[PDB]
Amino acid sequence: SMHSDLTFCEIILMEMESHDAAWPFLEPVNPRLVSGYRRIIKNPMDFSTMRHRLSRGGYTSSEEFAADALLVFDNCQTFNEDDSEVGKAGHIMRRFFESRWEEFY
Ligand SMILES: C/N=C(/NC)NC1CCN(c2cc(OC)cc(OC)c2)CC1
Ligand SMILES: CCc1ccc2[nH]c(-c3cnnn3C)nc2c1
Repeated sequence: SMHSDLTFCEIILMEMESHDAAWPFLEPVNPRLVSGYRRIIKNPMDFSTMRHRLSRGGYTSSEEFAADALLVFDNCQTFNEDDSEVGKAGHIMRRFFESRWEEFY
């Protein structure tokens, strides 16, 4: 399970999931709702996958956790236009994440 040294990451993820702009990213991109996603995006990532990986010991370090957070945002900018609703949400969430992370790094 998660080492207590990563509790600060657990909190950041909780706060991201609560954010207004988090809705596109809470669960894996859903083929019932979005077509052609995995055709373009080789390594999907989302906050529920991160939450399970973190809580069950699948991140050894904060760097691995942060890499998955950035993957959420990098995938979003690969798939979505910047002026789309989901594209805008990804930019908001990247800023929010980086602001929280910078309190530690
Ligand atoms: C600004 N905050 C939120 N949520 C907290 N916005 C969302 C965004 C749009 N929306 C939505 C979008 C869909 O796309 C296929 C399908 C769908 O089926 C239920 C719902 C739900 C509301
Ligand atoms: C209402 C749930 C929902 C609907 C449509 C979505 N689209 C995306 C997304 C993420 N990254 N790219 N897209 C297009 N998440 C979504 C969540």
